[PDB]
Amino acid sequence: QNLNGKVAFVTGGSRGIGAAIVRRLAADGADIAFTYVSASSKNVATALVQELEAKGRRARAIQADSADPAQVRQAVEQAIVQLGPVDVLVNNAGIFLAGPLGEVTLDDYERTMNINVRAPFVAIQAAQASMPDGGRIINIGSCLAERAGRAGVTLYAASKSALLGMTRGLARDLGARGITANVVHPGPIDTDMNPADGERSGELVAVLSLPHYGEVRDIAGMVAFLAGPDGRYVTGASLAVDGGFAA
Amino acid sequence: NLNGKVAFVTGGSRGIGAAIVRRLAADGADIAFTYVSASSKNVATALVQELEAKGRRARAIQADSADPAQVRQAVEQAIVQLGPVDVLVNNAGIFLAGPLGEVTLDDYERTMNINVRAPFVAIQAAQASMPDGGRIINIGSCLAERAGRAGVTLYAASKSALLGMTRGLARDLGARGITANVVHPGPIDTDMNPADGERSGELVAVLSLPHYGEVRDIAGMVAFLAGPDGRYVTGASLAVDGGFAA
Amino acid sequence: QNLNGKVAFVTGGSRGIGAAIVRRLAADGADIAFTYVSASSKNVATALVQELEAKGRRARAIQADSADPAQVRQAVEQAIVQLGPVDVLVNNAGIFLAGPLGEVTLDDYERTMNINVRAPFVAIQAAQASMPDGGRIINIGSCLAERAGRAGVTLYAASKSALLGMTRGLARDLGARGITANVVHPGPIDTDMNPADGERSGELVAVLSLPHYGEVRDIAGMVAFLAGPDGRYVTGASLAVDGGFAA
Amino acid sequence: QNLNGKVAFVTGGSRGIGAAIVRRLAADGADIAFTYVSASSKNVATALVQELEAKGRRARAIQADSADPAQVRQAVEQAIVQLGPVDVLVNNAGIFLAGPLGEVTLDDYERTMNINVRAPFVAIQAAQASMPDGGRIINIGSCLAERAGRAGVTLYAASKSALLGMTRGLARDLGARGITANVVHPGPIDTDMNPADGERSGELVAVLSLPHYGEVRDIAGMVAFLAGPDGRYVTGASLAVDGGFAA
Repeated sequence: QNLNGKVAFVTGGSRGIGAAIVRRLAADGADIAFTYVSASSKNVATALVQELEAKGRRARAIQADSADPAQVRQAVEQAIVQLGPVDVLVNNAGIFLAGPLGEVTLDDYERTMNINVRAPFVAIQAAQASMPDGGRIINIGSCLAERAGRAGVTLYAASKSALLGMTRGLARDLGARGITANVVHPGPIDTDMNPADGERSGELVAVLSLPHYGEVRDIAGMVAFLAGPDGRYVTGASLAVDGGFAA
Repeated sequence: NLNGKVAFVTGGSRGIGAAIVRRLAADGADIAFTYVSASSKNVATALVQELEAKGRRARAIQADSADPAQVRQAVEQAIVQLGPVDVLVNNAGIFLAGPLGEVTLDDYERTMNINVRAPFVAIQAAQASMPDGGRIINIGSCLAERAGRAGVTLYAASKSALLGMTRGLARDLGARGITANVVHPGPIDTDMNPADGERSGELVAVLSLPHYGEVRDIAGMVAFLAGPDGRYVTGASLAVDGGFAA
Repeated sequence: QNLNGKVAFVTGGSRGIGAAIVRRLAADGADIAFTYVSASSKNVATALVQELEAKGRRARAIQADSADPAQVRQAVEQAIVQLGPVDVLVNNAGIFLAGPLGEVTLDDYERTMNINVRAPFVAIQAAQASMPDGGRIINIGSCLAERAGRAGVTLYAASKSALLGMTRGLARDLGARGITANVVHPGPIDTDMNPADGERSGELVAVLSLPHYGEVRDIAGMVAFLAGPDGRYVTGASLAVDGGFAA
Repeated sequence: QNLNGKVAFVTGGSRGIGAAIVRRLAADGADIAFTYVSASSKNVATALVQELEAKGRRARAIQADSADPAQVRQAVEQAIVQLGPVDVLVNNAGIFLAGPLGEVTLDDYERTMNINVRAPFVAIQAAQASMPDGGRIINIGSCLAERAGRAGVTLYAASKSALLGMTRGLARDLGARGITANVVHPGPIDTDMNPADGERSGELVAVLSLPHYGEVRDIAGMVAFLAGPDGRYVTGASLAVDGGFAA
C-alpha cells in the first residue's frame, strides 16, 4: 500500500499511542520494529508481533529502556540488521512527571530529559546514517510544548519544547537527502495513563475547542499521513492534534 | 472517505484549486467550485464532466472573488443544488508584490478583498447550515509566518489575517464538531509560479528540501484535514513548505 | 531624555492607551502629533496639546476618522510639514467589534478592517518615505491575534493577526535604512472602555499568569522602549505585554 | 535608578553578553552577584567586581562550572547570604556546540544539555524559594531556538528551545507571587567568541533585516527593561533581539 516497501521503527510501541502507530503503519504495509521498556511489557509486545504476522506483516519486538542510551542505540542497530535501513522513525516514548515547582528533584529532571529528549536523539543518531532518501523522522511532542496553560508542568513542557528546535534543526540537516523531520503535538488523549473519565478531564475539556478527549487513532492517523506519499513535502513543522487547545 | 459529503472550493478551476477538487472528488465528495473570469468557462465545464464522469455530482459557478455578493450567492446556489456544505476550502487568492513605496490603494483593496473578505464571506454563508463535523480549510502562505524578503508586506498581512480568523473560527464552531485550519503552501510548481522561474534558484536555496513542491502536496494535506483522520485537528497552522520556516 | 529632537506620530492618541503613549513619548522629549477620531473628542485632544506645550514640547492634534484613508494620510502629511519628518510612528487606533459569528455583519467586517488594518498601512505609507534612518514603526496588536481562547472574537482576531505579517514585511522593507517595525500585543488593560471591574473581568483574570489586569503605563513603557536607543536592534518582533495570557 | 535596592544574579557574567548585563544592571543600581565557569576567568571577574565597587555598587564574583549543578546551586546560596535574596535572576551562561549531524557525540549532547538547560533550571530552583514578590527571571535563549535556518545547529537549537517551554511553565508556576519569567533571543551579536568580522559573518548578515551584527548592549538593554518597572506586566514571552532574523 502507501508504505509497502518501507521499514518503520517505533519506540514504545507496545501500548497506547505507540501501539496505535505500529498498527496503522503495519496496516499500510510497512514492516515495523518496536521497543518496550519494562519486562512486564514483553508478553504483550510478543502478542502484538504475532498479531501483525497473522495479517502478513513483518514485525519485531526489541526490549530497550528509554532511560538507557546504549539500549536505545543497540535496539535501532538490531532493527537495521533484521529488517534493513529504517525509512520511518517514530520517537514515541515519553514520560509525564508533573507537580509543584519546589518539589522537583534531580531524579525527576534526569529521567524526564533522558526519556523525552535524549532517547529520540539517540535513535535518530543511530538511524540517520543509513536512512534512505525520502525518509521520515516523526517526533511525538505535546500541546504543552507550545502552551503551558497551568502551573505544575514546567519540567515536562521544557522537555517537549526541546523537540521543536531539534526537529527544525533535523529538517535542515537531512533535507538535502529528501528526509523530513516533523513533530506531532497531542492534546489530551484517552489512554491508560490519561483516562478520559478522570476527575481532571472536565477541567481540560473546558479549555478545548472540541469538548472531548481525542483517541489514539488521531495521533496514529497524523503519523501515517507524515509517513506516506502525501507527507513528502512536509518538514520542519509542528502539527497539533490537540482539539483546539491552542486556538 | 468523503462519501455523502459536499465540498465547496473557491478558485477550483486551476492550479492548486483544481488539484484539491479532483482529490476531494476521488475520495467521494460532491463538489462545487468557483472560477473568476467567464473565459475560464471551458476549463471549468470540462472539469465538471471529469468529476461527473467518475460518479460525482459537480457544479462550476462563476464568481469574482472581489465581489462579496458573488461569493455568497455562489455558496447559496451550491447548498440548494448539492445540499449543505461539509467541506469549505478557501483556496482563491492573489499575490501582489513589489516595493513598499509603489503600493497603491487599489493594490490594498484587491489583496484584502480577495485574500480575506472572500474567505470570510464564504464562511459566513456556509456556516449556518454546515452539518456537525464539518471542515473549514483556509489556504494561506508560508509568507504569513515568515516574510523573509522585502516586497511582500501587503500579501503577508492579508495571509496572516487568516491565522487569527482560523483560530477564532475553531472556537466559534468547535461545539458543533466543526474544525477550522489553515494550510500554508511553500513554493509550488504551477503555471503562475513555474519551478523553472527567473528567481527560482534563490527561493530553492532557502528551502530545507531542494525543490519546489507540487499541487498534489497541497491537495493531500487538504484531503487529510477534510477526512476522518482530521477530526481532532482544529485551529492549527499546517505548513507544506519544504522546510521554508525551519 | 533619549527622544529629544525626534518627532512622533500617534493615531488615536487622545485617550486611553494612546494618551498614555503620547504622554510617555513627550516625557522622553519627543515633539508629538496625534490624531483623534471623533469630533466629539476635540476638546480633550486640544487639552492634551496644551498640556504638552506647557512642558516645552511642540504638539499637534489632528482630527481624522480611521475609516477614511484620505484623512489618515493627510493627518500624517500635515504633521510632516508642521513638525518635520516622523521618527516614531505608533499605530494605536483600533476598534473591538465582538459577537456571535452568525450575527457578524458586512458592515462589522468593513469597519474592523478599515480601522484595524488599512489605517495603519496608510499611515505607514505616508510616514515611511521621509522617515530618517533609525526610525521606529510600532503597531499595537492584541493577545487575541496569537490566541483567540474563546468564541466571539473571530473578526477582531483576524484584523489584529494581519498586523503580524504586515510588521514582519515592514521590517524587511525598511531594515536597510535602519528602521525597525514591531507589534505590541496588550493583554487585558484597565481603561474606561475596558474596565477591570466589568462583569467579564473575572473570566479573563482567571486565565492569566498574573492574576490582574494591566495598566496603560505598561503599554506605554513597552512602546517607549521600542522607540528609544535600547530598541535599535529589535525589529520584526511580536512582544506580548499580556500578564501571561499566552502561557 | 530603577533597580535601587534590588539584588541581581547573572550566570556567565564575566564576559561578552553577560558582562554587559552585569554592567547595565549595576548602572541601574542593583547589587550584583555573577558566576564565571573557567578558573582562567578569575582575574577578569575579580577586576569587574573592582570596577563595580569603585562606582558604589556591591558586587561578588563566584566560580561555578555550569556543568556541575552543585556549584550552580551553591553559588546562588552564597549570593543570598552575602547580598540578600535575589530579585533578578539572569541565566546567561551557555555553550554553542555546532557541526555536522553525523559528528555529534553523546558527550556533545550531555555537555550542551547540562549547561544550557539543567544549569538554568538549577539556578532557578535555588533562587525561587526566597525570591521576593515582583521578582524577575530572565533566560537567555537564541534566535536559533525559533528558527534553525541552516544545517549544523541541531543540538544547540534543541537545548535553547527547551527554554521556551521552561519559561512558559515558570510564568504559570510563579505568577501568583508577581514574579515574571521571560526569555530573550539574541541574533548575531559582536562578542569575542562570535566576531562580527569573522568568517561566515557575511552569510548571516545577508539574512538579517538590519544588515549588521548587534552589540552586547542591545541584549543588556532588553534585560534591563524586563528587570525594571516597565517589565512588570511582561511574563511568559519570547523577546527576539535578532536584527529581523526571524522577520
